[PDB]
Amino acid sequence: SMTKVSSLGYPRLGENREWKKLIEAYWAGKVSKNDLFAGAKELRLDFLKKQLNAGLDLIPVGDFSLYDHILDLSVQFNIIPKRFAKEPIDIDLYFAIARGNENVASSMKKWFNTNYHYIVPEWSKQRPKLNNNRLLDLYLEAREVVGDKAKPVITGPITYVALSTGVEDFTAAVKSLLPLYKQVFTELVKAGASYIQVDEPIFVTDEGKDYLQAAKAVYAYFAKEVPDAKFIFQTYFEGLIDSQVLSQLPVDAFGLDFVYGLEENLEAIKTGAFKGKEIFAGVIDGRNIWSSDFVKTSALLETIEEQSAALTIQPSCSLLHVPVTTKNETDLDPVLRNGLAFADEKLTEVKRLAEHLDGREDPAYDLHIAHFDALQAADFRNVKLEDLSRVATKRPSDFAKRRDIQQEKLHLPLLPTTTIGSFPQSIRRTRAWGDISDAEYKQFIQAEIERWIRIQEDLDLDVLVHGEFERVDMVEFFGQKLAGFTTTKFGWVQSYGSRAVKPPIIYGDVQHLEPITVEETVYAQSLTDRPVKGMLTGPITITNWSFERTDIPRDQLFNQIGLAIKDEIKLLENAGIAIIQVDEAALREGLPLRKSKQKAYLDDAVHAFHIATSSVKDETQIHTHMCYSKFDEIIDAIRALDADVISIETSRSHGDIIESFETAVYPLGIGLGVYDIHSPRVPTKEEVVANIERPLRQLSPTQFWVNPDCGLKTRQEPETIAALKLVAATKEVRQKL
Ligand SMILES: [Zn+2]
Repeated sequence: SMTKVSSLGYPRLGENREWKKLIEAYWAGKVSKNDLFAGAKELRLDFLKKQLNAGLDLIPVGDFSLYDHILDLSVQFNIIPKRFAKEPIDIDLYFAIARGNENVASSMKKWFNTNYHYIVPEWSKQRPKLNNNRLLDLYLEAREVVGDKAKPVITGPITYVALSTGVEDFTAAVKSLLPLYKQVFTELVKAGASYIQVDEPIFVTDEGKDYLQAAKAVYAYFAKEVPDAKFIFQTYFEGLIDSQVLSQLPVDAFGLDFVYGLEENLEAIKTGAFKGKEIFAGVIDGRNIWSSDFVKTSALLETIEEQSAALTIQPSCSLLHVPVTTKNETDLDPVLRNGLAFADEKLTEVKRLAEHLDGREDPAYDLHIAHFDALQAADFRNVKLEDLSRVATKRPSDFAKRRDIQQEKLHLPLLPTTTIGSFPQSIRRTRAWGDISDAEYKQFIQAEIERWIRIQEDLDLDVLVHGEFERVDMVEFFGQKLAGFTTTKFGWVQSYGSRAVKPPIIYGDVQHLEPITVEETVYAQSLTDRPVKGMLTGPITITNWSFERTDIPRDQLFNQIGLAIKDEIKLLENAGIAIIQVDEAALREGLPLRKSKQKAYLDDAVHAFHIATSSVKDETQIHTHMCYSKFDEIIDAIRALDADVISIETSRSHGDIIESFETAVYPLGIGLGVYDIHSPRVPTKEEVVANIERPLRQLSPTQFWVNPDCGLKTRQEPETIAALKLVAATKEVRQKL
């Protein structure tokens, strides 16, 4: 009949990141409060109009923020860090919590498994109370533009509390918030609201299973206290846990993710559990950038419609997690661009899906399938790659046998010193080549490489790196020369505060075509007698940082990339580079939300790592760096990698992170990060030696390397040089044998 379409949220950035410019200009004291709010109002009415014109029946209002949607609630609900208690509650206090001012900023955490970061609330003695009418104002504003189509959105109490810190008693904290939400909801209804989106994504997670009863209590409360509201129990990022129980919640509608929770939610509904309820079906991928598979999606929608009292079509999650629009991506090949969909294009998609379901005829529907079909048939999605059956997935010799061979070639001292690869980048001004001969740019880079070689040689580091001055991003630097990769001109996505990323797109089969890092590495090696490490990026980081294809399985993509890394590695080795390092920084973000699904992921990663590194000679030393804190869960996978040396970050834990390696009696090489690289502070000589010796408690000294926690690209040069000089701390422990 008449199928509604909606959306959970929308980006704040604006087509050209004007949002970013506005607020960064405000912090710099370059924008008055008046222009700040007016600027933000312009953006909001703009976004509301786009969504209106797209045909949405329920338009999300409330998710727009000047920094973070969790921070919004903290300030609105009076959950203000103790240290900020005496400050007037206004926009300046708001940004002080987000950024610090006397007082440090609140901490941020990853928003579930996305690349977005929220601001962690800090609970204490102060009682919750409504400090403003943030959401009501936004609602009434929206009404003037879109009318009864305005749908207020907000993060629910249960998720909010679970995402917080300092909470002593979970249920008491939740309960204290109920009256606030009640008034908020009551006012909204009085102002004309009917449907209200209430985000409880905590109920797609393992931790969620602890809060099933709270959910029943909390939402029985709302149904009783605000009977006229049509609540949408909104979830996303995975399937609904304990669907059979949660489906009994006294709400008018459930928001289910059929993109990242397809199997679980599809079986949840096949049960007929939602037959008497309305389903908000998240059928459009809200955190990837591919035009929908219409045949697949529409078929799924029919199945959902038959198993519900009512259906509203929307994306799987807020459009916050994708770029704004493809309309100005003019560098793209038409067949690709026509098969791409960013936020704005998804609004159009959701509308067309609803009209097809209602039996309306639209030429755009089949045309969309035509463009989709053209993409799948593109030559770049049909590249003939290397036959994997002829690729080594294990090295000819075991760790033991390789260690001697490598030791006999390298003759490295006990507790060798080295760095993770990157040095401070002063030049970004030079990189303006704008226009400037490639020869000048290269001469410039090579000059800076030689300079840090001498530095390293004077610090007396045992294994040198070139500095990666030529690299602005550890992922895009590789995708630039790999087939199947592309970059966008304007595809920015907010990560935290005013910071945003422009992820590369993996649109076709990945294939190594030309040397990517060889020139710089070889040149560094030609300047010193000391071993120079090669630095590459692994499949985990590459796929996690990029927008990957969804038309092939994770493992297939991973293996493709592995082959590419193998090919690069072969070039490096042929050119005489004897120590090669594979960098992985996104394991924390790449690891699936559900524990039960994490092994298959790690398995895939381990295999792709073997594909990449098993074709080197036994004398070639393979290192891998992994940005990670907790190793207790994945130590099996790590041993499985069979890396000659894995460099880990221990400084923050004073080496206690070695624990998991101790219990597992890890036999392979380990690099000990003994200095926090994210702090401008220069560690003490005693602070470092103690950090090195802790891991020497049980495991043999012959297994360890000494190095900073991570790359030094973020740090300044002076503190870096001093911090590295450290080598003395290493030389000290070596002295006392
Ligand atoms: Zn790291």
